[PDB]
Amino acid sequence: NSAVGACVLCNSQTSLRCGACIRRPFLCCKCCYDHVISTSHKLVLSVNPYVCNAPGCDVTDVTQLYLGGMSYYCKSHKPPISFPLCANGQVFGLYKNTCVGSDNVTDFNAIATCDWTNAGDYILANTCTERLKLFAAETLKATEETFKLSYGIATVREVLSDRELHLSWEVGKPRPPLNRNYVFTGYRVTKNSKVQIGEYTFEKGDYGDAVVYRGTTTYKLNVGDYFVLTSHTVMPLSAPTLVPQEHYVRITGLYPTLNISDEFSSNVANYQKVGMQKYSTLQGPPGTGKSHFAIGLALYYPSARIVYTACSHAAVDALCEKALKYLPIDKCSRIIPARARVECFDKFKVNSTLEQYVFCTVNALPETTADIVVFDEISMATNYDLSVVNARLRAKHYVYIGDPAQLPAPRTLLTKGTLEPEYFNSVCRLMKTIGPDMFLGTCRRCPAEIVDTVSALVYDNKLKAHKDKSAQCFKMFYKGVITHVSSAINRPQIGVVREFLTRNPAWRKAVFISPYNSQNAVASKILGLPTQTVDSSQGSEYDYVIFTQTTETAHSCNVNRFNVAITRAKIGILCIMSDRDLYDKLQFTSLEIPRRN
Ligand SMILES: [Zn+2]
Ligand SMILES: [Zn+2]
Ligand SMILES: [Zn+2]
Repeated sequence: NSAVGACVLCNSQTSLRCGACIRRPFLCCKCCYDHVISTSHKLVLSVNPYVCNAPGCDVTDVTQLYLGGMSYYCKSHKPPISFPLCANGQVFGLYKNTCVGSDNVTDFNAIATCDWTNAGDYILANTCTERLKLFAAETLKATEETFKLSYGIATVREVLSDRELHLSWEVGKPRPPLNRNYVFTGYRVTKNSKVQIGEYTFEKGDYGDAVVYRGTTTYKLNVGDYFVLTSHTVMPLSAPTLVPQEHYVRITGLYPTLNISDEFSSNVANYQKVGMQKYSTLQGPPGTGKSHFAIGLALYYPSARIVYTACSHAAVDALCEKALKYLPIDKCSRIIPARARVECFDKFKVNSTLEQYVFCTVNALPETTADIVVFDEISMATNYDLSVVNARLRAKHYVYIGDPAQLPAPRTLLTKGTLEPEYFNSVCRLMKTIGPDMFLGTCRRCPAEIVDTVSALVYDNKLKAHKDKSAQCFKMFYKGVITHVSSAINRPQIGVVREFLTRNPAWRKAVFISPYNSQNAVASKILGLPTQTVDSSQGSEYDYVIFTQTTETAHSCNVNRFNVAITRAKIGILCIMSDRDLYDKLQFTSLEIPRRN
């Protein structure tokens, strides 16, 4: 009843699961054998483990065990009448006589035994058959979940502030990178028990081993308080990543209108398609149409129950903005997870229920029907989210907004090789193979200065611009030195901004971005500027911004990282590189060394 199920691979009823595999998949008699015989996975589960029942034995390898009446024995402890649990390309279990088997085992083995530390592992997880994607997605996430248990605890050494801390890390264990992708639960001890105190994110500070912190319950901290990286249980998947597509000749689901604010006249042509299809992809480019577009489908389809989602709390909220304008605040909810990451977002009280517009993160989603579902920044999503979305909302249609030339989901575990955009999730693969459905562009926040920079052979092709070159070009080609925190510093690279364009008067209200963390710091030391990194630079509008590369290391020179640094400006940009072959695509004017003071 817990022990019987569909083969993950051929679908045949079975009473065998793999126990080596963390997600304990069901495997029928044939696929189980194809799986165990050539991998290191030798533990098979039924209602009991396939192991030697002889007291004192430690044989667990299904390929050396025999059926002993109704238990299992090694060669040694085997009864005289007894046959092997492996025989003739099958493991013993129920429904031998029925089971279909599969030519999908090469990937299933590969997915089940890899370790997720290699770009390769993620390509298999997106190029595989749809069912295996659910298997991989799950496998990957439970793997990231349990890997958190490898890291040290942090203890509060000193409460400097409202905002700052001193942590001591537990000795002998690695300490996790400090950033918003890592979320610790806080703890305090009485003199008799241990009591939770909220969740916390941490960031490096300027001077000293001082760290910034945000928290969920404003409870003021002690010395002795401590933080653990909490590993959560991972639920099984079920819905596909993408449903299978349906093309229509009419407009199904709900009833469009003839009363669109005439500002949306230009998007009528795409709202077209959302009627014609089961799901539709929309690229994309920053600034923006995307934030606007998502709204014009409500007005175009004024009776449509619509559910708006993303992974990021930020983006889900940013879409109540641009949506409490155009849309009636009354008939629309907007809801909350287990704990607000920092300070979040809610609606009317006493609750139950929801209808017309719901705004929610993939995690906090409920079981609901919609007519349309909008998934906001899918380039940030993973096939685990895709599955979950699809499994919690029965939609008639799915629009997926995003642009694959911007930033991807963090892969904790991924420390070797690099992901191309196509391998982010199921949808990004489409947008980078059969092209994005309905492109848009339009660019209403950036000067054609850089609009047609990123247009060139730098991941976009044909984008165009509204504003014109009302800015200033830039180029530079010497290479400073580095002091390789673990992150590297290039202060002689920032040394050439210091006293050459400083000459510019009121045009001094600028932001500083740069690739890494430690050369991101030396902006509050010398020069003095309000600095924000690339990972912060999303949706927020800026004027004067400057850019300092490094050695390359194409992690600084990742072309998607770089697109979402330069598209974050209105007035003026200037760039100082390393290059030596990168200027063949950035279209500006070169400048030199002895004319900068
Ligand atoms: Zn099978
Ligand atoms: Zn296995
Ligand atoms: Zn034995």
